Amino acid sequence: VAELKKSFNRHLHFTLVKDRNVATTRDYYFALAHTVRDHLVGRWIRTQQKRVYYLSLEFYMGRTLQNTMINLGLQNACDEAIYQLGLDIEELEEIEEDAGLGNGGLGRLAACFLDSMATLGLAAYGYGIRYEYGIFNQKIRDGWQVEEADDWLRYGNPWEKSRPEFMLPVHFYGKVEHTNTGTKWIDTQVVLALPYDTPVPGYMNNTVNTMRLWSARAPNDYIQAVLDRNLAENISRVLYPNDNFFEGKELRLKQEYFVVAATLQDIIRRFKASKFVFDAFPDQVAIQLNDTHPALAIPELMRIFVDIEKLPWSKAWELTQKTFAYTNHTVLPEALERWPVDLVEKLLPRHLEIIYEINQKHLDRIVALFPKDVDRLRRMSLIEEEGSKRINMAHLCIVGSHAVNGVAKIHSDIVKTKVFKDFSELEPDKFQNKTNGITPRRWLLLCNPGLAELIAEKIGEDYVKDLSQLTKLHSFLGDDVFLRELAKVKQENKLKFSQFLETEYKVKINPSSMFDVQVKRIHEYKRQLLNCLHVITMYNRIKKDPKKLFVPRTVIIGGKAAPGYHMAKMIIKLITSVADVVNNDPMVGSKLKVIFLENYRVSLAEKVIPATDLSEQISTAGTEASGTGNMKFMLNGALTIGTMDGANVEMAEEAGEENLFIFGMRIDDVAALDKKGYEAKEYYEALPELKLVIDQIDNGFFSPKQPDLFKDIINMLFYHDRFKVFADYEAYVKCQDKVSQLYMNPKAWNTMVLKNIAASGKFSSDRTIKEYAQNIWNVE
Amino acid sequence: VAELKKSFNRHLHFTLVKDRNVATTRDYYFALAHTVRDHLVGRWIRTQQKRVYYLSLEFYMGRTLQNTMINLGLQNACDEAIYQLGLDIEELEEIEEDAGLGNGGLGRLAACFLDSMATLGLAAYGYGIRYEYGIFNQKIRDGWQVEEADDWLRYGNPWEKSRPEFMLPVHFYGKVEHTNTGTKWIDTQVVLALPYDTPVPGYMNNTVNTMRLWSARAPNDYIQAVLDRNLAENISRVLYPNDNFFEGKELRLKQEYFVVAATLQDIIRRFKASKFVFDAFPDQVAIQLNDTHPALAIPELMRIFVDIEKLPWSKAWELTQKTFAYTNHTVLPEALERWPVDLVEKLLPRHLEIIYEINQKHLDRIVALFPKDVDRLRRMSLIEEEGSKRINMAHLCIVGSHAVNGVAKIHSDIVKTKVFKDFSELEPDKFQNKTNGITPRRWLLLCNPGLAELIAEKIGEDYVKDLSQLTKLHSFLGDDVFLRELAKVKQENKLKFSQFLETEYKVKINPSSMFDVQVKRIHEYKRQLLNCLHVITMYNRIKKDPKKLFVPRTVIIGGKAAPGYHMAKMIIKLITSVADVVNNDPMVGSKLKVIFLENYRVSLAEKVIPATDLSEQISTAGTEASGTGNMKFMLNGALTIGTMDGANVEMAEEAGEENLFIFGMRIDDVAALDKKGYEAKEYYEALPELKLVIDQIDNGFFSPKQPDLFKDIINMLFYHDRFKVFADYEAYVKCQDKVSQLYMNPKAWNTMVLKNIAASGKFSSDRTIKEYAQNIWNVE
Ligand SMILES: *Cc1c(COP(=O)(O)O)cnc(C)c1O
Ligand SMILES: *Cc1c(COP(=O)(O)O)cnc(C)c1O
Repeated sequence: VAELKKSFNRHLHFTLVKDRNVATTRDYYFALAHTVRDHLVGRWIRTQQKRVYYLSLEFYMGRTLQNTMINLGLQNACDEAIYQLGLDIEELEEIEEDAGLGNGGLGRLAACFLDSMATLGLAAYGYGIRYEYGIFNQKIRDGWQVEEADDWLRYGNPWEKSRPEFMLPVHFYGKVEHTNTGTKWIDTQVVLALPYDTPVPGYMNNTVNTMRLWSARAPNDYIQAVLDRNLAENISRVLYPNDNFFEGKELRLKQEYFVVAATLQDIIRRFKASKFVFDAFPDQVAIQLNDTHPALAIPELMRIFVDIEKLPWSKAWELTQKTFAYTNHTVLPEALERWPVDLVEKLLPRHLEIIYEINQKHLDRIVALFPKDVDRLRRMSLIEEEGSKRINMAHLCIVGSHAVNGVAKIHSDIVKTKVFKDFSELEPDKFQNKTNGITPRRWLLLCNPGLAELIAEKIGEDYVKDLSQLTKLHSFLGDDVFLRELAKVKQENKLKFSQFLETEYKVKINPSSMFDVQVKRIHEYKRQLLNCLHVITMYNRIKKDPKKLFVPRTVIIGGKAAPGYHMAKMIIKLITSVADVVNNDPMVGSKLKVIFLENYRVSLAEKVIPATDLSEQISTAGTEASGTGNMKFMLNGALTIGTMDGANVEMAEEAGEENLFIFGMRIDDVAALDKKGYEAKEYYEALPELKLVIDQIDNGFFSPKQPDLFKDIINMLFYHDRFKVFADYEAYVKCQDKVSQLYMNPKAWNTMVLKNIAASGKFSSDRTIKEYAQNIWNVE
Repeated sequence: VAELKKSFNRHLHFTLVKDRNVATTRDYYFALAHTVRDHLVGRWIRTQQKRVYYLSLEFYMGRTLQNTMINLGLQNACDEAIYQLGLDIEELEEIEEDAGLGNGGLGRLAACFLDSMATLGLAAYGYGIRYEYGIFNQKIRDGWQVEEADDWLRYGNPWEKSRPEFMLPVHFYGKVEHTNTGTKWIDTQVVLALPYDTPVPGYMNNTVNTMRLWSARAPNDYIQAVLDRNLAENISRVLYPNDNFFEGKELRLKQEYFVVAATLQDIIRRFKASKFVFDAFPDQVAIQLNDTHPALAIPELMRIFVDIEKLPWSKAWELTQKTFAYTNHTVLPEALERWPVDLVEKLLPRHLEIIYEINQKHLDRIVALFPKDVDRLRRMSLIEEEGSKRINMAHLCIVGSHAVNGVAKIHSDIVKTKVFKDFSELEPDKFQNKTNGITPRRWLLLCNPGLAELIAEKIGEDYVKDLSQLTKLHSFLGDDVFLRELAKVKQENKLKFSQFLETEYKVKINPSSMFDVQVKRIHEYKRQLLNCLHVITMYNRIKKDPKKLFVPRTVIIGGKAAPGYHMAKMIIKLITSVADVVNNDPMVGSKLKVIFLENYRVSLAEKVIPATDLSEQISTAGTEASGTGNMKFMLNGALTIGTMDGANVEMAEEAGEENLFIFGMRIDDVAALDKKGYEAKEYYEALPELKLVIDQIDNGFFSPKQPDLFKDIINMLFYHDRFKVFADYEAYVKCQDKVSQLYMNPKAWNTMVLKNIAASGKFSSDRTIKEYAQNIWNVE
């Protein structure tokens, strides 16, 4: 403890240039971060000197100090030293800005994968773009959504480390010149790529992997010419905000090309400097593509093999196929990347030529087998020419990889059988399944220390490594003291989150109330509108007769929206209006409060997840591939309600469908409704409560100033409904009534909570990473 | 020594994240810089907790590590430790990038002033803009000038330190609102100002002052909106390249306003947090304005006193006058700032109103004394309305300060008597004289260690503090061994610089040759064209008859030009053409070489100054205010030739006019020639050598490809000559012949060198800072 205090004081003195009489809390935080980095740096150095290379455009890391101290096993001594110094740890932690470099589940899964590979001892690297601005910081002004820039690097970064040695040139634009010896790509602008190294420690395993982020620079080759160096740096400037939607901008194509080029050149440099010549490259380099975003890594690797290395074309394509593995995350038609040919030709002419060459070879190979198939010729191509010609990047990832994945069992089946039937039937073993997972360290040990300690008191500490040990908690279903203590830790977390909520939102929180939380990105397919309709329903139920007993229920809905997405903004406005009406009704009192959680992120989830009682995953069945939020909920002692979709099917299989509240129509029923013809007015006319709620929304009950504030939402619900909000309202209300009736009995509620806890060990990210290593990457 | 090795190794381990088997030389340099910063940080902290506040737009610092180790007195132990590690110190030093934040003499004088205030123990601060790009890096391509961006911060900065605590808001644009209580300036854009602290150690005195640089940021209040945050950061981006010329851009006005606003608010914050209420402000804050660049500090201080503090107008103006002191650096009519009223009104409406108010009060005060003077009413105003109305910022600095200065005795006399006669006769004691100086530490102890050690062996080490002890070297004029050893150290420095030159320029350097150097910014008034004409003259002299004896003379001319200044670029082209012709003549051999020094800066001057034999300061008399280059030359054992101008008059007074080679027409003779009517053709027709040189230039002798390459230079020399190049050629040639004849005798040359060395103690910056403190700032 004395050594850590001396190190902290020395870092305050020399590194910060400060004394105890002037240092702010930010300086103390920086000193603590520097001393924990000094604690990890020796093993980081030792680890730096087959390998996996994970290539994502997003890494939703969050906050580092607490996770690093948990993974290093230095919490007791550090907390004791901070106490003896005379400081609090909560404000020091709150000083740190989150690395909000991911939009949502994809980047969060990438970060969990990095933590799992570090914990399992694998030799892996992370690769991405060092965005100076994350998603954004969200604030509610006049009940609306306003976005402000997220400057997470203004005050410094005590974790990353620039590497001047490994700066690489990335070329843009130009022309193709044909010569006898190779193909020449010339007249190109050069953009520099500067790497920054962020450690990724493993839990108690002496392994510190690396997260390398590429920072754009300018070549040094007049004032306006100096002010135009920002255009080269305009890539790596700001993370794009779309969660699933695909824009099609010339920017973010430069970002994709920049990251894939820099990463491929860095790995090739690392391989050439090894003892290993390119016939062993697929045996030493496995490149995992998170989504269709790093799809240009296939033609770029082809360009390096065929032009810079002048390898034979056939061998180069063989090595590229043996090196790449593909993972699919979305199925939504508007969520699929299709870059127009003209934009790529302007930006990447050599890559467009390589894409045409790969397409021609693949089409000839397919037409050899199927002389009769003419429509298959158009279907299986890498180019779509219905209007303007566009490049199906998913097809390019398919043909260029030796594996293809889905994020869930249902999603894997859909992509293999429905989405990519033509590719799958020819290559049956290529298409596989890997169900997502969440790291126990960040989401149980860091997120919920009380529940983690309670579990460790029963089944030991071995569950951290392998989450499947949670099944040993089934032996404690008979005991009642354990259920009481479980409810007690839930109530303690609820009290802490209520302390947060009261100060932050100026609303009094009933502490015995059920915490009903729905945190996710605001999408139409995620159906926050159904939750809004339900809260208006139970508000009207309270208004009808206050004599009847009601369940004390706190409703929390928090998530960001795309800045250009109007309907999500309208849904946020409706949530804020309903919260304003319901919170300020004397008749309701402490029966129904609606809080719109603000600036939802990893750090905020580390506080709202361990206090949740009911989880809302009510997306339309067949529209969600897989979400990791419900896994965190199920891990942190929360009962889940929702549809049979995404990871909900796996959770219902693992714990039992009777231990979850499953409502709504299934995928087959959704398809049957689509075939029959969906009309929302018929559902509207046949329900009194739903009709009352919709009429109140339309009649300006929540918008006294503008009578037509929610006409957009009303028209979307009635005449252009796409995700069947009305067709699931009846089942949603019935299951919410069942939830309320079950909450009245602590015994049954705690029994189902224990059943969900003991059956969530499957959804660890260690399991997913082991499947990835032993079935795709072929490492260890 | 062992402690320093351990500290270096520990900094390599933790700070750099590197091991000895992979670390480059850059990492070793960073470790050394970090350990010397750790050596200074304790006294920096102790010093941080009346004061002088020096406000410059330029700080031409150069390289820090060597200067810091010299001022800290830690050279022997550091060199021994670096040797025992197994490294060289020269490449580690060459790793560091110069802080080229100054265009020329002004920023260099500012840096010397900071070093002198630190050395003298004063409580002073530096204030300026943290430019990400300096002047530029200069390279010669095809004999022409090309500019590349100077990215001195790409790989880090082991000296500065950001201060998040002292971020301040700077407001731009807006409108003026008139109310009963004060004046309101509203509808303004906010630009953040983030300070960075760079230490300024004093020589062996336990005083480490601060250099605070303001970095522009953006307020956090959509992709394009994120890409437009660079416009706010476009100030503090790049240093403007003009040396004396005034552009008149909307940018660099935002820079001036930004720096003055941030500095004034910071100092006011520091004063309010002290034990001292505003009646004591002039007794505790002295703000020195380097040039007319921070002229807006007067109306901004008035705005803070009258609006933010609501002090009475009369008291506020009193305090502002008692706080400010002005220093003049230039006299050239095109070098004087005159901001148009419309641009300031668009940018600073409240400041324009304050400027009008000050102007009205001053004009009323003057017209009270002089009812008859009508032309004086127009002359003494702060506004000139010949065409578009412009603000004479020099007048504003005059009226708003309690002192006014010139950089030389002649310059002070000119500004008091000729430039500002009306202001000076009313306020006789306000106008003063302070002659510039150079710090001995950087320019003798760091620049020329051999000469410094030789001097210390004779008159002790006390000369470092007070340079006036150099007069004790007059007792060694009789001895011949001392003169021989002086020539020996000159030859050693010459050998080192020849080792540099041979590798850098692919030219063989005669080591017994005289080093003829002219390093300064390429200006017409600095007359590098006269030197080019002289070198062509002696080349033709060699060509005429190689039998005649010639002096081995190496001619070096190096300096940067303004990117928009065409004539300087043409002069550089002419120098390169003449160098190409002369260097590649077999007849000349080792008699005449011309090297155009590349990328001239502080670090390069630390190598070329201590090897110089003859100094070229041949600016037209009356056009140069004062230069500090000739002071460095005279300090480092070099004989000076030139005109009676700038500091040359003071040097001739201090050492003796017979100990300098003074030629050309004086200021009175220049004025007489101007009155008579200057015609260059008459001088052209009456000289055979000059006519031959000019004909060769015009006849394409140096430009075989383009016969008319130098027609611009020829027309400027003949029909639009402004600085009388031809009228001084005769005297220049005669004095160069005298120099060559004197160089043949080592005894006379060494006698004059010793005389110049012993009479340069006046030009220390300690003398200038003492005069500033005891006559203007009233500190200590
Ligand atoms: C778990 C996680 C998510 C995942 O959201 P889903 O909609 O379930 O995919 C999003 N944000 C944060 C901060 C998370 O921790
Ligand atoms: C001394 C110094 C100057 C001063 O130049 P002058 O023309 O004499 O004013 C310029 N550059 C550097 C690097 C210097 O050290």
